Amino acid sequence: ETVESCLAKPHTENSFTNVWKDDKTLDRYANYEGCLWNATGVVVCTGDETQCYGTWVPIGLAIPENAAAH
Repeated sequence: ETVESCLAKPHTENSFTNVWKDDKTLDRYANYEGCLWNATGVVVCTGDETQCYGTWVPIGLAIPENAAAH
């Protein structure tokens, strides 16, 4: 994936369902097939928080945190 475009995205303003949370990445993240957003705190969650919306800053193609796996 083009991490440049995945980041050129609107930056968070969006959402995703079936969201997950990596203890490695250390944060909330939504696998947008090819893209990976990241939720912080204020994130509307429903269904045990499996689906949510709010700000999902873009950072990985589909799993890496914001530090870029450093």
